[PDB]
Order: sequence, then C-alpha cells, then structure tokens
Amino acid sequence: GSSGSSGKAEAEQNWWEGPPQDLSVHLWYAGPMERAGAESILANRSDGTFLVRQRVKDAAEFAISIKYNVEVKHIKIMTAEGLYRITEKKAFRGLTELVEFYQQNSLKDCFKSLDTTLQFPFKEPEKRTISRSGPSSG
Repeated sequence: GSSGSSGKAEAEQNWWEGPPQDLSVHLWYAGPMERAGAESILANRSDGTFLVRQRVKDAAEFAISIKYNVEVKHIKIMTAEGLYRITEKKAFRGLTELVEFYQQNSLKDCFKSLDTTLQFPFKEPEKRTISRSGPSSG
C-alpha cells in the first residue's frame, strides 16, 4: 500500500468589472439568435409567444420576434442614452421595462401592420396544469 496527495480548491469572489443585470435571466432573452431559429422556435409555439434575440453580436441591435398571424414577425429595437425602444415614442431603462410596457400596448404603434402584444416568452416552460394558481389575498 502507498499514500498519495492530489486535489485543488477554488474561489468564488466577484472582483472583476462584471456586467450589469444579466438580461439572460429572462425567458424572452435568446441572446444572439438567427432569424431562422426564432422562426422555427415560435413556429410550433402558440400565437403570442414573443422572443427577444440579438444580431449574432455582443449587445448588438436587439430584436423582438413573436408568433402572429401564423407567422414569426420581428421588430427592431433602437437604443438611445442606454434606453431600449423599438420606436422613438417612449424609452425604458432596459428590455424588461420596454417589453413590460408593450405587454399592455400593441406594437402597431411602430408597425400598424403588426398589431400584437408581448404575451409569453419562447423559453416559457410548458403550461400543462390541471388547475391554475391564484393565491387570493383576502
């Protein structure tokens, strides 16, 4: 018999210039995804399934695509002063905000042709529950 010594430990300390809020944490955040994908992802999804993707680049021109009229539509996202907005009508701190806003107002504002609204993300997990949740405050 013979003894031996092997092994190494690690360290978890964020001391770098880590980036801001990780939009990735969101479900409607499919990072740098190609059109095809979004078109093949929401293709089967249910009408209303929205998904935000980038232009195969870091913090590139964001774009919102959802399932509407049986077709995967896409919307350009303009950024100004750090704010995100598809149209020069109203800007928000970030996607979460911008999207959250459209979730109540149709996108027609920017594309009269595209009269839809952010329903649910593409990453959204299956929705098969005998009974839905709804804890009333009372």
